Amino acid sequence: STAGKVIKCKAAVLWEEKKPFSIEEVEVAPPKAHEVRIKMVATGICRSDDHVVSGTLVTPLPVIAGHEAAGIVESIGEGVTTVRPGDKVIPLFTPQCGKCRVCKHPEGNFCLKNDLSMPRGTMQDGTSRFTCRGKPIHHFLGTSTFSQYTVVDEISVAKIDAASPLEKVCLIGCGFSTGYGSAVKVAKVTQGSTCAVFGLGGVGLSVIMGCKAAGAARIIGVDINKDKFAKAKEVGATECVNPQDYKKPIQEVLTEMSNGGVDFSFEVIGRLDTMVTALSCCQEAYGVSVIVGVPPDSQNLSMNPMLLLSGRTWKGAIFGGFKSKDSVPKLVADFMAKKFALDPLITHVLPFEKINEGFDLLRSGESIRTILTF
Amino acid sequence: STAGKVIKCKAAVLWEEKKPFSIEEVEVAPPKAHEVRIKMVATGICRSDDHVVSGTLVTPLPVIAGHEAAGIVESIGEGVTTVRPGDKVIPLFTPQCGKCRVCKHPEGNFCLKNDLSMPRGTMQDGTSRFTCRGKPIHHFLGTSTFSQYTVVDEISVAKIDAASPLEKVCLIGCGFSTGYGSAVKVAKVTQGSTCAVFGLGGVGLSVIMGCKAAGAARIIGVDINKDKFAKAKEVGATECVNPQDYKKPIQEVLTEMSNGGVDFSFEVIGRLDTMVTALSCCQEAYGVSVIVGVPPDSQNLSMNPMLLLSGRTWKGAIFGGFKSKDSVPKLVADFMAKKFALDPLITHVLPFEKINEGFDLLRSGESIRTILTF
Ligand SMILES: NC(=O)c1ccc[n+]([C@@H]2O[C@H](COP(=O)([O-])OP(=O)([O-])OC[C@H]3O[C@@H](n4cnc5c(N)[nH+]cnc54)[C@H](O)[C@@H]3O)[C@@H](O)[C@H]2O)c1
Ligand SMILES: NC(=O)c1ccc[n+]([C@@H]2O[C@H](COP(=O)([O-])OP(=O)([O-])OC[C@H]3O[C@@H](n4cnc5c(N)[nH+]cnc54)[C@H](O)[C@@H]3O)[C@@H](O)[C@H]2O)c1
Ligand SMILES: [Zn+2]
Ligand SMILES: [Zn+2]
Ligand SMILES: [Zn+2]
Ligand SMILES: [Zn+2]
Repeated sequence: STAGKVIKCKAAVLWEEKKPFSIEEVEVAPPKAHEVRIKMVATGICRSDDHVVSGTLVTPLPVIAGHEAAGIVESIGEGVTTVRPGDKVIPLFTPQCGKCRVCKHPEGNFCLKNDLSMPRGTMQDGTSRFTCRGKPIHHFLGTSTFSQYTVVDEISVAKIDAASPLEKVCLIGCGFSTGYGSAVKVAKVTQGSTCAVFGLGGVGLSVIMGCKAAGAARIIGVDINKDKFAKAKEVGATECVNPQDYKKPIQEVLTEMSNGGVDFSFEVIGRLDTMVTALSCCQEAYGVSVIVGVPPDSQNLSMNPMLLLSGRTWKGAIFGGFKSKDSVPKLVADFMAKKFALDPLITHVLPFEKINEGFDLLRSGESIRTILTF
Repeated sequence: STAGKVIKCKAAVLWEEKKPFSIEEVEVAPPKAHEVRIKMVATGICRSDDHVVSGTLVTPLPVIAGHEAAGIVESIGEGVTTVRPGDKVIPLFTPQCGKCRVCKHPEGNFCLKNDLSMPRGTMQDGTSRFTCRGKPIHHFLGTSTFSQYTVVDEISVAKIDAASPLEKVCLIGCGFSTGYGSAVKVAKVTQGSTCAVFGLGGVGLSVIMGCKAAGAARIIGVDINKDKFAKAKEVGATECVNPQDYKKPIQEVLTEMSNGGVDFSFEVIGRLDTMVTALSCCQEAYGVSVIVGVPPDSQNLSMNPMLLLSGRTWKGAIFGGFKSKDSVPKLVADFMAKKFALDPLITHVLPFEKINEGFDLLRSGESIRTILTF
């Protein structure tokens, strides 16, 4: 009943940094060629969405944020072949165009069509599908999931199992897949190894899940909020440490605990200092450190390259290294077959209209993932 | 006969930084338990030896430097089982104790017994075998090859083929193995790939050798000294570029040349700026950059961690990642079987007594490797 028509719906518009979202009516244009309009069902609150608010992650404003979500296709533009109206789908904040050198590479996943490296806040064609108060509103990472309806490019959507529970599998659109893949795919954690995970939010917990799935013998969680430790242990941490409890720097503590450094470390916070600490705490000759956290915009870290010369490997990744469109449906299928759990990540559920309360919960330290329902 | 006796011999002593070596008589104690005394036959001049002179690499002075060498065992201490008097040997500046966690790890080579991380300038037992003018003289990296005789720990020497030409295979003690391994073992260069090699000295040429052996399609040499380009092409470079020729930063040039970044880059100079440039010029999603150059003491680089978050891998290594005592004899065997060439690295051969002239050749840009003969 809405195909080819502008849809008026509610969205959470961010007009200004460091302000609450405004829940108000937007106009959502119909999809153009190779675009898909999605009726959103559930969306998670990821710290990266908060980074938009805080100016940690710079993207043009005003904006409809949201990137961790699931919904049902309302209509498809001309030439769309990979989804149909009524399909369950997860928007892909990292696209998979299938054609660029990265998409063709066996390891690569950071498709050249992404809007993360140099955000413009548009569709692939450089325009916006959103109007609010008569004004154009930017997209975010090609997804913009904080809206009852969004429009995405076909390369930024994956069809998923028709029987999928969308209020759970929305987490596969960012935080679960990111953390889990960072462990299993990017670091390639080995059986019997010792891992250190810095930051015990939704993504860090998913890292722990992956380290445990990979057979790590020890998984040391690191967080300044000791309230995060119980859940970390539930999902596989063998020990947790709070840097504030120690006189010495935590890289020294972790090196001591691991009898000379850990096999694999993960920065899952977004601080320059913890990126360097996480590198330092891995064993100097054969350790591997993976950066997952998003750093403050345009800031450089300082480090001694002797940390690498001895033999350490330092890498980072977006979305756990997963080729997004290939991997998301498989991850959903695996979830359905109980190969991993998502409930440990979900601490709060709210209606979409309570988005600002959801962000308050994240900022206070109380939540892991709040799932918003439309 | 000399076994069990102090040897008085000629050595090149470095009394203080930024001075010529002093060629004079030293006393070399006999080997203690698990030590080996070696009559030197040939030693190369590696830029790392010059770093000791320039204060780029801090190690206790006064010192007998030299670490890239080959000789013949004169005598063995009690308990030595791996070499005998008369054997051809290469001192190992990275030891292989076989017992530490690094030695037991499949990918580690930076044995915990090394004297590089926190240099003490002694034998494993904390003492020196060298005196000169009544004063104790420090060792360098457990090798000290700028002497007619040295004493090394058993874990810092490998037996090699009795038919080996020592005036060539001394380069397997540092520069060749480092560069070749950095390509084939540390980076794991792939067939058909594009590589960039920063620095076209003995080590960088050996990196090129390895990239070509691994089947790279393109190997771009980068040096500010265009006189290095002809030999780089001889050993496999497909193109060479001098950053001084361009208005733009060379990472931008290399990214353009490689249609979006190289597969593998190598820093083989020892500058903070070129370490960051080399990282930046590899493809952002799947590129790998290896630091080989030795940085100036205690200096930190500055970099934006988004370079890693997109998917790059950054690593470094000592001695090409090779487990030293296992690998050196095999590399010599491979050389004797014509699997690689060493002559392209050798531009000058001088008597040991001309050590200062050999260093002047390096510093002036005129040599690759000078081999000093005893
Ligand atoms: N690379 C990617 O594709 C990707 C995907 C998803 C999230 N992210 C980023 O990953 C990070 C974590 O996201 P999240 O799990 O949603 O966030 P979160 O829920 O805010 O978790 C971060 C955790 O870090 C803890 N923390 C804060 N400061 C420190 C400190 N100094 N030492 C130790 N712990 C500390 C904090 O208490 C919290 O539990 C954020 O920077 C995100 O932007 C990256
Ligand atoms: N990691 C290891 O185990 C290991 C082993 C051996 C050598 N090294 C280091 O590797 C480096 C190279 O050693 P080497 O080959 O004997 O030295 P080298 O022969 O002096 O070669 C260095 C090359 O770098 C070139 N160069 C200098 N500045 C620049 C610049 N800004 N941009 C581009 N090219 C430049 C220079 O012209 C020369 O051809 C040194 O720092 C050594 O200390 C490390
Ligand atoms: Zn692509
Ligand atoms: Zn996210
Ligand atoms: Zn060892
Ligand atoms: Zn060397």
